[PDB]
This record gives sequence, structure tokens and C-alpha cells, in this order.
Amino acid sequence: GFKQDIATLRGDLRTYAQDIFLAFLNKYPDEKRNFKNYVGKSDQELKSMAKFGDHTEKVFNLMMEVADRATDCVPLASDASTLVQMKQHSGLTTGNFEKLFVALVEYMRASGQSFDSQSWDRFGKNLVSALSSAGMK
Ligand code: HEM
Ligand SMILES: Oc1ccc(Cc2ccc(O)cc2)cc1
Repeated sequence: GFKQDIATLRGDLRTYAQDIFLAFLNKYPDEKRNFKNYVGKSDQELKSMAKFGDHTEKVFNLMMEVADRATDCVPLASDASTLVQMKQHSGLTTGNFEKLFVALVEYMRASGQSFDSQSWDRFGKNLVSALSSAGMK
């Protein structure tokens, strides 16, 4: 289930972080509005850009922590507040997060693998709720 999936993702985190983010950017190309430096690049080109590798991994490092601290796919209020309050998220709305988790669930649903895609969909919904409750528009 969900806890095992966190262990699976962590076991190959660089590869999952990159592949899931690329799945997001390719499903929702207008999301590059927030990622102007990733425009006009193939997947292989992006995976050779230092900040793409570094930042993607740091994002999924924290995403796996927030998942791990959750109870029944419901994140901590402190983790939602950190996500709303981060200088780097000043732009964003809950729709940006909903799209990331739609892409993550579809990636899991297409993978060869026994991911608990249902639990990740709930986690994305519940994180969106926590973000809205903690002040994200
Ligand atoms: C649970 C989901 C997410 C987590 C854990 C998270 C975490 C992070 C972290 C740790 C950073 C700092 C990266 C660094 O500077 O090395 C970051 C930066 C950023 N995040 Fe998020 N993030 C999440 C979702 C999103 C979403 C959905 C978007 C936009 C659609 C987004 C946009 C950004 C941007 C634009 C930056 C800074 C610019 C950049 O690093 O390229 N984040 N995020
Ligand atoms: O180089 C970066 C890549 C992504 C982000 C935020 C983020 C958003 C969605 C995602 O699936 C992974 C990361 C920040 C910096």
C-alpha cells in the first residue's frame, strides 16, 4: 500500500522524481509558466540540466517526508503550512498541486507496478484540502 510505495519511490528516488515531474510537464505543458528555464528541452535534455536534477530530487525528498508523516493519506497541518509559506511557492494555487497529483497517479496507473494508486489520489486530494485550509488560493 501507501507506506510500501513511499519505500519503493525512495529506493530509486532520482529516477522517480524526474520521471514523475516530466509526466506532469508533458501532461500539462502550460505549467511551464512556473518553470521558464525548462522550456524548449526534450526529457533527456532536462535530465542533464543541474537544477532540474537537484530541484526535482529535493522536491520529492520533501514530498516523501510529507507522505511518510501523514495518517491515512492525510498530511500534517505543519507540512501544509510549510508548503503554503515557502518563498518558492509564492506564485502557486491548489490547481497546480491537483495537476501534479493527477499526473503522479496516472504515472503509477501506467507503471508495471503494484502502486496503491487509490491512496496517492486520496493523498493528493487531502494535501490540496490542507493547502486551501492553510491559506493557498
Ligand atoms: C508536494 C508537492 C511539492 C513539494 C514537496 C515541493 C517542494 C519544493 C521544494 C523542496 C522546493 C525547493 C527546491 C530547491 O530549491 O531545491 C520547491 C521549489 C519550487 N516548487 Fe515546489 N513542491 C511541491 C509542489 C509544487 C508544485 C505543484 C509546483 C508548481 C506547479 C511547485 C513549484 C515550485 C517552484 C516553481 C519552485 C522553485 C523554482 C524551482 O525550484 O525550479 N512545487 N518545491
Ligand atoms: O527543478 C524543479 C522541478 C520541480 C519543482 C517543483 C515540482 C513540481 C512538480 C513536480 O512533479 C516536481 C517538482 C521545483 C524545481
